[PDB]
Amino acid sequence: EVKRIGVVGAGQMGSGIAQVAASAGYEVVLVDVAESFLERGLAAIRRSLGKFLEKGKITQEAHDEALGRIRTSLSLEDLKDADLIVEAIVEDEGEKRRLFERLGALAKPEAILASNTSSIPITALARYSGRPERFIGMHFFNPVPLMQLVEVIRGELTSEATRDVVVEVARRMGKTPLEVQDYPGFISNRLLMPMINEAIEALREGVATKEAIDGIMRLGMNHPMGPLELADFIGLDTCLAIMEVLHRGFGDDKYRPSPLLRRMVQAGLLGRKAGRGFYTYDEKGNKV
Amino acid sequence: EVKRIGVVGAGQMGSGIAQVAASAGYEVVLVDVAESFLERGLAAIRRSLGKFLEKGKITQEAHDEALGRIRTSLSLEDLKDADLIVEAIVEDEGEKRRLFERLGALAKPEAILASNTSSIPITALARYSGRPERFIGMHFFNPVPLMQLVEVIRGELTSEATRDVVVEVARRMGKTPLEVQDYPGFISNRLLMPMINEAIEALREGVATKEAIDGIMRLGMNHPMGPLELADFIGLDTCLAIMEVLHRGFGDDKYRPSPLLRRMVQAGLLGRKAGRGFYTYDEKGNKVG
Amino acid sequence: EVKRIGVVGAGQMGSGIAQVAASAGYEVVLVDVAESFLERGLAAIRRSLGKFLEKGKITQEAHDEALGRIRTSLSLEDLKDADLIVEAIVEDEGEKRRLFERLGALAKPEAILASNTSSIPITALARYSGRPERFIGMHFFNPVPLMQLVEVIRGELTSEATRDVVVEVARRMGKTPLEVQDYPGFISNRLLMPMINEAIEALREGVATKEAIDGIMRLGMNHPMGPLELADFIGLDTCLAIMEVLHRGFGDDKYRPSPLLRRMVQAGLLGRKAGRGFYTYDEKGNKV
Amino acid sequence: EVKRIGVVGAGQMGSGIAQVAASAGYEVVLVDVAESFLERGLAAIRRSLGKFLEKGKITQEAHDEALGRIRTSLSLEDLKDADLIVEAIVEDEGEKRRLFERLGALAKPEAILASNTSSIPITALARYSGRPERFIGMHFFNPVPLMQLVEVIRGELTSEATRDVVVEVARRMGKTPLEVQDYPGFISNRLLMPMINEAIEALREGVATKEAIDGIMRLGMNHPMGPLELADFIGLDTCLAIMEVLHRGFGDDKYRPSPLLRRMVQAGLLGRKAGRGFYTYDEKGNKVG
Amino acid sequence: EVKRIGVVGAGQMGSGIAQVAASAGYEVVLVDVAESFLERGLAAIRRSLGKFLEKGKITQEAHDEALGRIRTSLSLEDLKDADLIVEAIVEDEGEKRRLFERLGALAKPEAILASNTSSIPITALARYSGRPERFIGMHFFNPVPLMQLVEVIRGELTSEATRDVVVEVARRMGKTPLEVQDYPGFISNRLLMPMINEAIEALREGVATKEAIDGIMRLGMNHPMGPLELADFIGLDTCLAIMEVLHRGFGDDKYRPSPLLRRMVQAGLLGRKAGRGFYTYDEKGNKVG
Amino acid sequence: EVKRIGVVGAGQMGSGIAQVAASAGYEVVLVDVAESFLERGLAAIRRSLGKFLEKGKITQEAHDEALGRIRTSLSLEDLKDADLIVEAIVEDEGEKRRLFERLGALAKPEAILASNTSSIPITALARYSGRPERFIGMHFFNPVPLMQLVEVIRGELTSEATRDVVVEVARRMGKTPLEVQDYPGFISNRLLMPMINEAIEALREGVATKEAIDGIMRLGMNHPMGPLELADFIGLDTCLAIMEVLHRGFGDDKYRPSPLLRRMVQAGLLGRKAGRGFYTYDEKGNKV
Ligand SMILES: NC(=O)c1ccc[n+]([C@@H]2O[C@H](COP(=O)([O-])OP(=O)(O)OC[C@H]3O[C@@H](n4cnc5c(N)ncnc54)[C@H](O)[C@@H]3O)[C@@H](O)[C@H]2O)c1
Ligand SMILES: NC(=O)c1ccc[n+]([C@@H]2O[C@H](COP(=O)([O-])OP(=O)(O)OC[C@H]3O[C@@H](n4cnc5c(N)ncnc54)[C@H](O)[C@@H]3O)[C@@H](O)[C@H]2O)c1
Ligand SMILES: NC(=O)c1ccc[n+]([C@@H]2O[C@H](COP(=O)([O-])OP(=O)(O)OC[C@H]3O[C@@H](n4cnc5c(N)ncnc54)[C@H](O)[C@@H]3O)[C@@H](O)[C@H]2O)c1
Ligand SMILES: NC(=O)c1ccc[n+]([C@@H]2O[C@H](COP(=O)([O-])OP(=O)(O)OC[C@H]3O[C@@H](n4cnc5c(N)ncnc54)[C@H](O)[C@@H]3O)[C@@H](O)[C@H]2O)c1
Ligand SMILES: NC(=O)c1ccc[n+]([C@@H]2O[C@H](COP(=O)([O-])OP(=O)(O)OC[C@H]3O[C@@H](n4cnc5c(N)ncnc54)[C@H](O)[C@@H]3O)[C@@H](O)[C@H]2O)c1
Ligand SMILES: NC(=O)c1ccc[n+]([C@@H]2O[C@H](COP(=O)([O-])OP(=O)(O)OC[C@H]3O[C@@H](n4cnc5c(N)ncnc54)[C@H](O)[C@@H]3O)[C@@H](O)[C@H]2O)c1
Repeated sequence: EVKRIGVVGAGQMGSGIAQVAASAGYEVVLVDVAESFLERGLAAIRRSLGKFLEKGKITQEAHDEALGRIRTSLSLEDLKDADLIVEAIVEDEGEKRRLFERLGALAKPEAILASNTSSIPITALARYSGRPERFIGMHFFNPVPLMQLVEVIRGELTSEATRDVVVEVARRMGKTPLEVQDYPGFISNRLLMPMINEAIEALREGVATKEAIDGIMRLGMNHPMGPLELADFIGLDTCLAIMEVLHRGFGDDKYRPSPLLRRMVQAGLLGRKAGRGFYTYDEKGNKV
Repeated sequence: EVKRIGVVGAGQMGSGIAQVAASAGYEVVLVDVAESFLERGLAAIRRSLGKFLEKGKITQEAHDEALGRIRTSLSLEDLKDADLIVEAIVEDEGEKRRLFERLGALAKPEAILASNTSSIPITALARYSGRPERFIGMHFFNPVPLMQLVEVIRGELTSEATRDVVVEVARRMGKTPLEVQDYPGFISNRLLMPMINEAIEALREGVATKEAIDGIMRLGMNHPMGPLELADFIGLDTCLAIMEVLHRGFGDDKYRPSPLLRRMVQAGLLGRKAGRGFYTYDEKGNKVG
Repeated sequence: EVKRIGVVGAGQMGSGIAQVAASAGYEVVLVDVAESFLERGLAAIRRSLGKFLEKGKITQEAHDEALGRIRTSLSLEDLKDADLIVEAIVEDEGEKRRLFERLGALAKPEAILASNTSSIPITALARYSGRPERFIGMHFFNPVPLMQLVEVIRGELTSEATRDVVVEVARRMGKTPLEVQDYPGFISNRLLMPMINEAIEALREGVATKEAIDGIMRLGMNHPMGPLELADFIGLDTCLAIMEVLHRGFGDDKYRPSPLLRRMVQAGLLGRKAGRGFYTYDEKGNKV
Repeated sequence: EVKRIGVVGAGQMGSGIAQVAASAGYEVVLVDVAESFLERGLAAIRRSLGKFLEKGKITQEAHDEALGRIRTSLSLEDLKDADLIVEAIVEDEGEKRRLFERLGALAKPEAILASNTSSIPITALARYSGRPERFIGMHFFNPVPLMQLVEVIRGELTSEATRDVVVEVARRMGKTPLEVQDYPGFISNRLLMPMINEAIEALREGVATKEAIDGIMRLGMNHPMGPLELADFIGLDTCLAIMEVLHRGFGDDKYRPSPLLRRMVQAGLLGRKAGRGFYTYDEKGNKVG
Repeated sequence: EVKRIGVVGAGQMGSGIAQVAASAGYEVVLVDVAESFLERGLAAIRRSLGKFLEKGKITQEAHDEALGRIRTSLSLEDLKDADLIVEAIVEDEGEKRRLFERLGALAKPEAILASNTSSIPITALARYSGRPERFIGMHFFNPVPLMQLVEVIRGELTSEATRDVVVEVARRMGKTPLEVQDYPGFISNRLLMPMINEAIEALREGVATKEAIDGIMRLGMNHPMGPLELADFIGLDTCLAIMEVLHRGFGDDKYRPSPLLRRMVQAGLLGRKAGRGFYTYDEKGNKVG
Repeated sequence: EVKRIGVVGAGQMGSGIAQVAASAGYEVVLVDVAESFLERGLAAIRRSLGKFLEKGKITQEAHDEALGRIRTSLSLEDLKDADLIVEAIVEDEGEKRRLFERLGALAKPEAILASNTSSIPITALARYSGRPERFIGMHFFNPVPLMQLVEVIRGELTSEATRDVVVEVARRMGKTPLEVQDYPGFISNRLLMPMINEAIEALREGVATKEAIDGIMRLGMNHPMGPLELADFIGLDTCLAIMEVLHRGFGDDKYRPSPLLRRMVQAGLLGRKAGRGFYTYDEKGNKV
C-alpha cells in the first residue's frame, strides 16, 4: 500500500528521511522552496550514500537505484499521489500549519501526513491537516541515515491503522520505531532537555566550570557528549525553544529555562552554528 | 607527604578505593566492622587485580606489590598515622557523624579526612570531623577500578592545600579529578537523577512503556542504559533518597520525587538488589520475561 | 593558492600523478577502494623515486620529503580541503559520473576537479561534477614521472581562471602543458589512433605483414614503435574504445574501427597485458 | 641450478607456493587459465606478505623484492626455462594428465616437474609427464606461508638427484621436507583421515555426541581440533574422496568410508564451506549453537 | 551425598585419582595389596602436591589439608562407608572381577562403584559388581593431577542417577567429564590407537622412516607427539592390548594389530619403560643416538 | 624534563633501547646510515612488542601507542631537540668520536649524551662530545626488552645531575640502574670476560673438553650457560675485543687474551653468528 513517500524540507533532517526512504525501496518526491536547497539536500544524500558504498555497507546497484528513486520538486502538487508525506520544514507552528492545510487539501484521501517536529503538539498539527486520524508524529534522529530510532507520536485522534502503517515504514527503513503519546517533549526532549537546562543552571550558580560539568557527565555517566557541548551542538536557540514548550505545555515552573540560557540566546551565542556558545568553535566546528 | 591512606568500609566502593590507592603505590589500611566484610572486600580486590593482570594492563610484580601494600583491620586506631583517610561506609548521616568525630580525635593533626558520600552535605560532615579546613568530598564512581572520574567536593571551609593534596592523590590513582562546590546533588546526581525521575513520571503518566522509554534514550541519545533500567541498577531506594536531598536541599518542588518512585519503594520493588524494580531480574541480575 | 592536491586512483596513472605532485612540493592525498591498491601505488612511487635518486636526478632529502608529502586514504572525505582533485580511475563514463557527483558534493566550493580521461568528453564529466566552470581535462602521458606533456582540455564551460591554475600546476610539476578544445580524441588520440587503426586495416587486407608494417613506420617515419606493436602496448581493448569514441563523437564512418581490431578484442587477444595481440609476449612483456 | 620456479594454479595452494618460492629468492612465473584467477592469487600473496611485514617477520625491502620476483602468465610456454615447475591445479587426474603431457613437451630437458596432489598417485602423474626420473610429489600444507612441512613423495622412478634438488628448494623456502614413498594417502592423509572417519562412525553408532567426541580428542589427546570440527574445516567431500583413495588403492575394507560420511556428502552438508557439516557455521566460519 | 571416596590401586592412576579427590575436599581411603605400593603412591602424591605448592597454584593450608584427607589401608573393609569407590588396579579382567565381587558384598547399598579401565567392558564389570545400575566407567587421563578430561562410560544398566553423581564428582575434582557409551575403545582409545597402529604398519611397509612419520604428524597435523614416539610413551604392550580389544570386540579385521607391533612386544621392545621401542631412551626417558 | 629520546644505531642494542624508551612513554627518534638498517631495526621492535602482546604481557593500546612514539630518520639533525641521545653504533672509537663531535655541535645545550659502549672509555667519549659534565655511560644488556639491568658509568667529569636524569630514565624504562666508575671493563665485562677467557685457556691446555667445562659451570656453579657456549653467544670477536681493552687499559698481562681465542677469531669461527665457534650451530642458532 505504501509505495510513494513525499518529504517536505530538503534540510538536515528531510534529506536524511528522503535518503532512508529511497534506500528502503520507496519512490520519493523531495520538495523545498528553492533549487539551491534541493541541490544542498541531494549533495548531503550523495555524501552519505557515497560513504555507505565506500565502506562496503551497500552495493553500487543499491546506491544508484536509491538515488534513481528520488525526484526533487518546488511544487507541493507533485505529492498528490504520495501514500505517506513526512514534513521536515522549519520548527515554526505557523509555517507547519499553512503547509498542513495545503497538504490536507491536495493529498489523496488515503495519504497519511506525518511531522518530524521536535516540540510542536502532534494533536494541533493533526487538526490543521484536516485528517487527524491519518496524522502522526514520525520523529527521526540526527543524522537520519546513522540513527536507528524513530519516535512515533500518536495524536489524540491518530488511528491504529495510521500507527501500523508508519511503524512498518520505519521497520522497512531499518529503524526501531518506539511509540509515545503526544505530551510536551514526547519522551526524547522531555528527558534530554531538562538535564541540559540543569547543567546550564549549575554553570550559572558557579557549582563547577563548563569543563568539569561536561567531563563529569562524559567520564562518570558515559554520555558521549557532556550537556553544555551538546547544547552548543543542538543550538542554544533550539534548547531554549524546547524548554519554553515544556514550561508552557506542562504549565509548571519545574521546566523554567535557565536565565543563563535566555541571556546566551539574547547575546546571539547560539553554539557551533554561530561559532560560539558555552565553548568557542573554529570554522570547521572544533573547540578552540 | 601522602604515603599512608586509610579506607573505612570494605564494601562495593571502599574495596575499589583501597585497590586503586594500593596500585598507585600508597600503603593502605582497610577498616570495617567484621572480618567477613574485610574478606569479601579483599576477594573483590583479588578478582579485579586478577583481571588487570590477565589482560596485560599490569605486571605480575605490580599485581603482587599492590596486594602487599593492603593491610585489613577492625580497629580505627590503626589509622592514627594515615596522611589521608577516605570514608566509604553506609549512606547514613548519623553513622558518618559518629565515625568522623572518632577519626577527628585519633588521626594525626596533618591528616586529611574525605567522604565518598553520594548525597550528604560535605560542609556538615566537615563540621562533625572537627577539622573542616582538612575535610573534603572525594566521590568515586562504581566500579572504582574501571571509572576514571573522581568528583572532588569542596566544603565551605575546605582549604586550597586540602584540595591540592586530594587532586594529586586522584591523579596518582590514574583518575581525572573534577572539582565541584558543595550544593545538593553536586554535579553528577543533580544532572542524572532528575532525568531518571522524569522517566518514572512519564511512565506513571502513560506517555510510553518502560521499553519505549529506555529504547528511546539508548538509541536516540546513545546512553549505554535507559533511565528505568539504570534506576533498577542504582536501587530505587537510592534514587528516591537522592531526589529527597535535591527537594529538601534546594527547597524547590522542581525536584519533587515521582509518586510512582515513592510507591515502588513502599512496595520494596528496589530494583536489581530486590530481584524486581521496573524490570524483573534472575539470581545473576539479568532481566527475565 | 594550490597547496593540497587530491588524486583518485592509485593505478598506473594516478600513482604517477601523485608522485609528480609530491616532488613539486604539493601536499598529496591519494585515494583508492582497497588498502592493497594504495600499497601497490606507493610501491610504484618508491621504485620510481628510487631510480631518480640512484641516477642523481634528485637528492636523498628531496626523495624522502616527496614521500613525506603523500598520505593514502580509503575515505574520499579526506579530499574535502584539496585545492585540486585529479581523477585517474577506470575509463568508464558511469564510474567517473558517480565519482564526480560525489566529489562535487564533498569538495570545498573553490576546489578545481580534473579528469585524466583518455577519451570521455570533458564537457559531460564537467556537468556530472556540478561545477563545470571549475572542471578541466588534465591528461598526463604514461609513465607520468618520465613524460613531459600534459594535454589540458577545456570543457565548454571551463573558466579562464581554472585553466590558469591547472597550467601553473603542470609547470610546477616540470611538465609542458598544451591546451586543446573538448572534441572527440582531443589532439593526442584523434591523431594517433586512426593511424594505428589504418595499420590494422592494411594488415587485414594483406597489404603487408605486421613486421613490414612496423618496420616501415620505425625506419621510414622514425616512430620509436610501429603502430601494431604500439597497439599491443596500449591494449587492443583501449584502441577499440578510442576508435568507438571518434566514430560516435564525430558520427563519421571515416573513424570506423577495423573489423580485425573488433575480432582480436572478441578473441581476448588484447596485446601485452594478455600475453598476445598482433605479437606474442612472455611474462616480462618481451616479444617471443 | 634452481633459479626459476614455475607454479601452475594461482589458487589456495599455488599462490602460497609462489609466495614462499619468491620470499626464498627464486624468480617465479605463476600460471592460470584467466586474468581474474591470477589477480585473486596475487591479492592473497599481498595480504600474506603484508601480515609478515606488519609483524616484523620481513622488511619493506624483502616484501617489495619478493613481489618483484613474481610474474603472472596465461601461457604455459612461459615455463620453457623454469628449473622446477610445481603443479597445484584442480584435484582431477584427467586435468593433471593433460597439463603434465604439455609440460613434458615444452619444459627444458633438465626441468623437474612436481605435483602438490593430495591423493593422485605420483607414479601415474610421472608417466603422464614423460620424464618420470625428473618427477616428484612436493606436497605442501595449507596455508603454505605458515606451515613448515613439505611431504616429498618419491614416484617408483623418481631419481636421487630429483629428490636432492626438491629437498634443497624446500629448505631454502624455510620448510622441513620429510620423504615418503608413493602409496595411497602417503603418510599425512593415510594417518589423519581414517581417525576422522572412525569419529564419524562412532557418531553414527551413537557412541557419543559430536561435542563429547571432539572434546575427548582436544582435552585427552591435545589435538588442537577434534576430528568432526576438523572434517568440517577440510570439507566432507575432500574427507570422502581421501577415504575412497585409501579404500580403492589398498583394496582393503579396513579403509571403507563411514556410511554417515557418504550421506552427509549426498545431502551437500560439506562443512564450513557449505555453512553446515557436523556443526553449523555463520558467514565468517564460526560455529553457532 | 558424596563425602567419602575409596580408591583401589595406589599405582600411576590410583595415586593421582586419590590426590585429585583429596584436593577437591573428599575424605579418601587409598587401598593396595602391600605397604611398599601405598608408600610409592603417597610419595607420588607428595611430589605432585609439592610442585603445585612450590609454583603457587595452591596454599600451604590446601596442601596440608589435602594430605590430611588421605588414609592408606591394606583392608578393603575400610571402604564399607565410601559413597564412591574408584578401581584403578592391574588391567586384568579376572583380577577386576574378583575385586568387584568383594566390593559389591562389603560396600554400603547406596555406594557407586567405578572402573578406570582402559579397555575392559564396563557392562561386564557392572555384572561382576552385583549392582550394575550403580556401576560406571570413570576413565581418567595420565597424569591425573594435570589432565582435565574424565571419560564417563555408561554400562548397559548404568542409571541416570549414577551418571549425575559421577559427573558432579568429576566437576568438583576440577575435571571436564565427557560421556560415552560402553563399546570397545570407548572414544579415546578407539580414535587414538588405530592411527598409532597405522603409523606402525606404514613403518613396517617402508613407506617412511620413524622420524619422517613423527615429523609429518607433529608439523603437518600439530600433534604434540608423533604416533611412534607416543606409542613408546604409552608402552607397546599397552598399544597391542588395546588393538586386541578393538579387534576382538568389533570382531573386525579393520582393527588388526600391526605384525611389527606384535614382533616388537615379543622382543620386549616396549618403549620408554624398557629403554627401547621405536626409539632408544636413556635412564631419564630422553631419546639417545 | 626528558620527553624526547634520540637513539643512534638501529642494530641489536639500539632497536631494543628505542623500543624500551617508546614503551616507557618517551617520544623516540631512531637514526642510522641506511634505510635497510632502520627497516631491520623496526622489524625487530615489531617482533618483540608482538611477542609481549601475544603472551598477554601488554595491551593492544600500549603495543600500538609504543610503535606510534617511534620515528626513524637518516638525519642526525632530527635529534636537535632530544633531551637524551643514546649512541649504540659500531664498537669503534673513531666512528663514535666523529658521531659525538657532530652530536655535541647539533644537540640543544641541555641535552645529555650517553654511550652504550661495552669497552670504550666513557671519559674519552665525553671529551669528544664537548660536554663531558652532560656525558655518561648507559650500558644496557642484550636483549634490551628482556634484561632489567642498566650499568650507569660515570666519566671523570660526569655531573651528579647527569647521573640523576639517566638513573630516572632507566627506572621509567622498568630497569634497575647500578652505578660504576669509568675503568676498563666497568664491572660487567671486567668480571665476566676474564672467566670466559680462562675457560678458553683451560680448553687450549687440554684440562677438560668443552662439554666438561660448560657442564661443570652449569651444574656446579648454577650458571645458566657455561662460558664456552656463552662466548659463542656473545661472539668470539666481541670476547677478544673486550679482553684487548682490559689488557691495554690495565696494561697488565693478567688480562692477556687466550691464544686460542685469537686463533678462533683469525679463522672466522666467531660463534652463533658465523654458525660455528666452540660449538656448531644450525640456521636457528641451536647446537648440532
Ligand atoms: N536538526 C535536528 O537535529 C532535528 C532533529 C529532529 C527533528 N528536527 C525537526 O525537523 C524539522 C526540520 O529541521 P532541520 O534541522 O532539518 O531544519 P533545516 O533548516 O535544516 O531544514 C528546513 C528546510 O525546510 C525548508 N522549508 C522551510 N519552509 C518551507 C515550506 N513552507 N515549504 C517547504 N520547505 C520549507 C527550508 O528551505 C529548509 O530546506 C524541524 O521541525 C525540527 O524541529 C530537527
Ligand atoms: N550514588 C550511589 O550509588 C551511592 C548511594 C548512597 C551512598 N553511597 C556511598 O558509597 C559508600 C558506600 O557505599 P557502597 O555501595 O560501597 O556500600 P556497601 O554497603 O557495599 O559497603 C559499606 C561498608 O561500610 C561498612 N561499614 C558500615 N558502618 C561502618 C562503620 N561504622 N565503620 C566501618 N565500616 C562500616 C559496611 O560493613 C560495608 O562493608 C559511602 O561513602 C556511601 O556514602 C553510594
Ligand atoms: N594507462 C595509460 O596509459 C593511460 C594514459 C593516459 C590516460 N589514461 C586514463 O587514466 C585513467 C586511469 O587509467 P590507469 O591506466 O591508471 O588505470 P588503472 O586500472 O591502473 O587504475 C585505476 C585505479 O582506480 C581505482 N579505482 C576505481 N574506481 C575507483 C573509485 N571510485 N575511487 C577510487 N579509486 C578507484 C582502481 O582500484 C585502480 O587502482 C583512465 O581514465 C585512463 O583512460 C590512461
Ligand atoms: N587446499 C588444500 O587444503 C590442499 C592441501 C594440500 C594439497 N592440495 C592440492 O593442491 C591442488 C590445488 O588445490 P587448491 O586448494 O589450491 O585448489 P584451487 O581451486 O584453490 O586452485 C586451483 C587453481 O588451478 C587453476 N586451474 C585449474 N585447471 C588448470 C589448468 N588446466 N591449468 C592451469 N590452471 C588451472 C584454477 O583456475 C585455480 O586457480 C590440488 O591437487 C589439491 O588436492 C590442496
Ligand atoms: N597408565 C595409564 O596411562 C592409564 C590410562 C588410563 C587408564 N589406565 C587403567 O588404570 C588401571 C591402573 O593402571 P596403572 O597405570 O595405575 O597401573 P599400576 O600398575 O601403576 O597400578 C596398579 C596398582 O594396583 C595394585 N593392585 C593390583 N592388584 C590389586 C588388587 N587385587 N587389589 C588392590 N590393588 C591391586 C597394584 O599393586 C598397583 O599398585 C588399569 O586398568 C589401566 O588400564 C591406565
Ligand atoms: N651486542 C651486544 O650484546 C652488546 C652488549 C652491550 C653493549 N653493546 C654495544 O652497543 C653498541 C652497538 O652494538 P650492536 O650489537 O647493536 O651492533 P650492530 O652492528 O647490531 O648495530 C650497530 C648499528 O649502528 C649503525 N651505525 C654505524 N655507524 C653509524 C653512524 N655513524 N651513525 C648511525 N648509525 C651508525 C649500523 O648501521 C648498525 O645498524 C656497541 O658499542 C657495542 O659494543 C653491545
